[PDB]
Amino acid sequence: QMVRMLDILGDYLSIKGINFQRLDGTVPSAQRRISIDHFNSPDSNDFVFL
DNA sequence: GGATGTATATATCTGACACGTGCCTGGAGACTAGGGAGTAATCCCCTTGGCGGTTAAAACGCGGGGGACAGCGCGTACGTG
Repeated sequence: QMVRMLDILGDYLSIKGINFQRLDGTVPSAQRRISIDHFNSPDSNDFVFL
C-alpha cells in the first residue's frame, strides 16, 4: 500500500542482489509497459515484481 | 627672625532613618449565584498516504545589449572663520 515500503524492499533486493522490477504511481506508463513486457518475456531473469 | 606645608579638632550641609499620625484602602470572614468544567450526541472539516490525467508553469541554455559601476573633470554650493 505504501511506495516507501516498496523503496525499502527495492533496497533490500538491491543489496541482496536479486533481479527485481517495480511499478508504482511515480513510474510513467512507458516504463510501466517496458517493465511489464520485460517481466513477461520468456527469457526474463527477473524473479520478483513489486 | 619671617613665612610656609601638614595634622587633629569643631561647626555646618545632607541624604537617610526613627518616630508620630491620619485615613483610607486592602484584608478577613460569610454567603450566594452563576460561570465554567465536564458529558453525550451529531455532523462537517482536516490529516496521511496513495492513484490518474492535463497542462500551464517552472527550469535550463544561450545570445546580446542595456544598465551598473568606475574613472575623470568642474564648478558651485556648502563648510568655516
